[PDB]
Amino acid sequence: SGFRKMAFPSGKVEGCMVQVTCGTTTLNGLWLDDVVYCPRHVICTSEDMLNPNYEDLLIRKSNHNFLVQAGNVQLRVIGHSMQNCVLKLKVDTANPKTPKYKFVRIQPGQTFSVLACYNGSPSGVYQCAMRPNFTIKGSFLNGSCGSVGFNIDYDCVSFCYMHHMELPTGVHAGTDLEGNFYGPFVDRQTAQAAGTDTTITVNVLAWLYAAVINGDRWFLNRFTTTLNDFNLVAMKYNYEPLTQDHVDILGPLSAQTGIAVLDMCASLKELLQNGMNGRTILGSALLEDEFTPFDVVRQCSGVTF
Amino acid sequence: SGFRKMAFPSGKVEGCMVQVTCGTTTLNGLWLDDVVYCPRHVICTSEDMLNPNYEDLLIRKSNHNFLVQAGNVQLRVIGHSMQNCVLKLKVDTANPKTPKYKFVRIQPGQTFSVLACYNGSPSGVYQCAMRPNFTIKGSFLNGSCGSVGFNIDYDCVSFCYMHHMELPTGVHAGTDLEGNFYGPFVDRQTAQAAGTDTTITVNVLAWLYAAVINGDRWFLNRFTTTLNDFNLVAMKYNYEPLTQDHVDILGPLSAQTGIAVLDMCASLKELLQNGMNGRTILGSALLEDEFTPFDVVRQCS
Ligand SMILES: O=C(Nc1cncc2ccccc12)C(F)(F)c1ccc(Cl)c(Cl)c1
Ligand SMILES: O=C(Nc1cncc2ccccc12)C(F)(F)c1ccc(Cl)c(Cl)c1
Repeated sequence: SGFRKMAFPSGKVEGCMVQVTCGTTTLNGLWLDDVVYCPRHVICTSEDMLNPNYEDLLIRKSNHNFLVQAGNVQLRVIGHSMQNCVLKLKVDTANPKTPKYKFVRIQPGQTFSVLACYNGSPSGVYQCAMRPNFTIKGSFLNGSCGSVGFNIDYDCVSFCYMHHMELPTGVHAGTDLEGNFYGPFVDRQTAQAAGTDTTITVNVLAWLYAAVINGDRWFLNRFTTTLNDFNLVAMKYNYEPLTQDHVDILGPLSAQTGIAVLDMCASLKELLQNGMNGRTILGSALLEDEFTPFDVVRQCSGVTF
Repeated sequence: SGFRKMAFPSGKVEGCMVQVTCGTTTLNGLWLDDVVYCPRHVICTSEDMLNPNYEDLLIRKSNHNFLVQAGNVQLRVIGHSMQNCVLKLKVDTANPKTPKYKFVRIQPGQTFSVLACYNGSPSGVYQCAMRPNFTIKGSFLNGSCGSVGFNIDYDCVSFCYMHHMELPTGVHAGTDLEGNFYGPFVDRQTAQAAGTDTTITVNVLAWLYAAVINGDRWFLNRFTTTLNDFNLVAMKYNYEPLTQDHVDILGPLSAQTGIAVLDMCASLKELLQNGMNGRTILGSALLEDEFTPFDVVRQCS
């Protein structure tokens, strides 16, 4: 019993975190094989950021300008190239702690663990979701750029996020490991704002199934709904549309609990129109949308890494 | 910016998790140097659990009865001893991944990270608090016994908890790494129930300071309170008494935000009286009590 916001064990990623210094800027890098990946904004000054020609800025840099540090050992940079908004620093030494890994780009609603780092040293791990507006509601201070988001699939680390910036509302924006930003963000000092966010419907349904598995049934009702009627109600409450793919992915939880997805949808509909009425679900007075259906199954079945 | 329930990176603890098998029971062990620590109930059957005599049960065991597995390598048990409710299995190999560590016993209200394991393999990491009733509201399934709680301040791992059991209400009980239970719990199938839980007041105050540091000020008010009047109110909502130690501990957060401790107490009294009125504090519609003053400072500065 119990349901917690649980992150993947961070050990495989800790052995990859390095410190990257270029000029006055120090941020984090991801050391995999003989390449250190980091945000390309490490090559920028406060003025450079206003209007940066990154090819022009990088052509002026030499390998010795990048100081890479893995623990108390300085790595030697033997090459540098840029791929989108990530800088790839070729180093002489392959990381002996390089795990089995993949670079994956996630979709909004998908969750991942963030290993927040400062000066190449991991300070904390937490669970996140890629919001429908492509921001993440992370916890980051100055120096956290280059901190990565990941999932574990068996013994394989799937790197899905690299931290680049904090938007004015305090939410976070970053790229996949190929340097492509999530969302309409740019690594330029310009007016940028997170779009109006929506609630990840399939994840709220997964979390309601997790509550039923844990013994919370007060919100259940005798009613069902059509997927079309549910989506009409979801549109009104700034909830993401629920697709047939979402209904299919919730199937195993529906079979285990005995509550069909459209039956759980009628529960969610009543919760949206009437609220919780002073009650809580899994110790929360709000509907939680940062547990995917796979996260609920993994936690309520105990998959290991 | 942002405030999340954040756990310590679990890497230093992952390299210590092993599988411990005794008879039909398989649980987790903590392999540090040449000793594997695990709950002593691994030697029991369901029949023994009602009134087990652990000294009697352990004297009948030999080293080859304990099967210790570290990854895909079987460790050789060369000794066994019991210290309170923890079994210490001496092994023939020192763990090369043993971090700098300490065994620390924590107080109610203290927080820690839990690395939940099954079959000696880590499955997840989450943040917990030792409740005032000495239970933890963990997330554990069968096979999670031996999973540990820890803090990693500096490069030293402070092991503070080892999971032993789940109480009937779904909450969890266990021991420090010296085998002493937190709370009035015993490792036996007798009628045991968690006492009525209370809210960790000092932690809610710390979290209200975290919200002020992050720009949330709607809950602040022009009032202050005496510590005695605050405790008389807080008690009626099942909140733990706030002591002078708690007030002193909140001093740095009070100095940083410019809000006196007893002034933040008056905001808490008002939130308890009114509720949030559809508002949230740090993305939460309830008052959070699982961030200590030390956690708030760590995360915000
Ligand atoms: O916002 C930034 N990073 C931070 C990351 N994460 C959290 C931060 C908290 C405080 C200060 C800064 C933070 C930044 F590095 F300064 C930055 C600024 C502008 C741009 Cl266009 C880019 Cl790409 C990057
Ligand atoms: O409660 C137990 N463990 C589990 C731990 N954590 C969660 C569990 C969930 C389901 C089943 C079991 C769980 C137990 F190991 F079976 C157990 C039972 C009685 C006693 Cl007195 C002792 Cl010391 C230990």
